[PDB]
Amino acid sequence: MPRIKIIRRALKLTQEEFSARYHIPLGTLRDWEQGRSEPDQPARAYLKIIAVDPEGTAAALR
Amino acid sequence: MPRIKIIRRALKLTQEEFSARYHIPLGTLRDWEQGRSEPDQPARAYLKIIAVDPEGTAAALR
Amino acid sequence: MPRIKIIRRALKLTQEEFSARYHIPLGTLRDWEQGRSEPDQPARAYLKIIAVDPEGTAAALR
Amino acid sequence: MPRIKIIRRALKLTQEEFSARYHIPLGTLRDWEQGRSEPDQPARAYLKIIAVDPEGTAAALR
Repeated sequence: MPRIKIIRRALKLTQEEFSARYHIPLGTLRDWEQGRSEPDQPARAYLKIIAVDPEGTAAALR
Repeated sequence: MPRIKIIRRALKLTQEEFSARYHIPLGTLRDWEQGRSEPDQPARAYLKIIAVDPEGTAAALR
Repeated sequence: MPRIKIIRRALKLTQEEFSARYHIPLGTLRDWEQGRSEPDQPARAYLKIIAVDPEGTAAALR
Repeated sequence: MPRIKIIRRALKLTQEEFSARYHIPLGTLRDWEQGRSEPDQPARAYLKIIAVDPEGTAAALR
């Protein structure tokens, strides 16, 4: 399974919640989770930061 | 000036250095800095995290 | 309304059909149609070609 | 070599010319040609249309 889907489920967030908390448009989140497309390089780097620090990342965006 | 260019200069990094440290392909970094295109939503969110924590972000990617 | 939604409805295609015919991942099509994100420069150019020649474009991709 | 670089050289266009004619930001064109990143799905579809009809495509954008 795609890394974003692993990370989101491990944080116990719905797609809607993860989309709003981390500023990833919901359709593209769904594309990534379904294998319809893949995150580009800055997005992969961003997903790694979310994984390392989900709370710090979420707080920085608020 | 574009936010990425502000952030990079404030960190005293060349385009090459910033590109490698933060996993943003060099041509697209240059496009953003020159106003030839603009970062999408996940990229803007990512740039905000870099700005809030440049060292933590860089370390997480290593 | 977003240009892609105009074009798709004018061609009488569902989101699924338009996505498969024109190789635009379905989630991002939905993001564009709902105003959750906007097509980047190559995508806007591509949408203009689809609009000018929907059949020629579709045939070229097959 | 990347498809975009093949297509551009076969059309005898410089990077600048190809960028302006086909509305692909110059830095990202350079990233694609150098293997620093790869075109997403709508961009690949678009490049195929350019390849099939370079003149029709260019004219449609004017």
